[PDB]
Amino acid sequence: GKITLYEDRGFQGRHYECSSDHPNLQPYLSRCNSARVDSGCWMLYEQPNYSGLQYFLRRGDYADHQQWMGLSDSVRSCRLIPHSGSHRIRLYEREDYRGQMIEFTEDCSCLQDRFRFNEIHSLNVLEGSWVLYELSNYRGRQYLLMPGDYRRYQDWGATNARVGSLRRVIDFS
Repeated sequence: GKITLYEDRGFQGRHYECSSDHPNLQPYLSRCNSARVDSGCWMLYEQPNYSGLQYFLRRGDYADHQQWMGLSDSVRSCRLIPHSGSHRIRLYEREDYRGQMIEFTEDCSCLQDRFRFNEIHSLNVLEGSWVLYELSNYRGRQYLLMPGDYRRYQDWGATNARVGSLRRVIDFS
């Protein structure tokens, strides 16, 4: 579904609409302090070409950048995250799918309540897209995971293997 990005807080100022991935918003949007998603789920990125800090948004109105946990008003690309009916992910203790593993089909608000490792060193996203979070309860750095293999933490864009929670990419509506 459509995303509309606004330069000022409270859905004011210059705005820009996207209906598909946009790798470089810079010509169209100088800063981003509010957003409306008409439906579905989007990942915002601080840098062009789907790099830098990532932020998960879904259907709804976001009146300030803090409402998507944004650290600033820098948004320079955005990805439409594919819908999935079902979700399934395997999280591994070690790189290259080695060591102990835990499998989820639902959100997990605290990984260490279920798996006694502070780090995940590889993962396989079997069904659906997910957001991996550095910290428990969906906080800290965010990493979008789409269906595919992730042999080490660098494959999800992280600089270390710290994981605290993970969330299915789902539109409730």
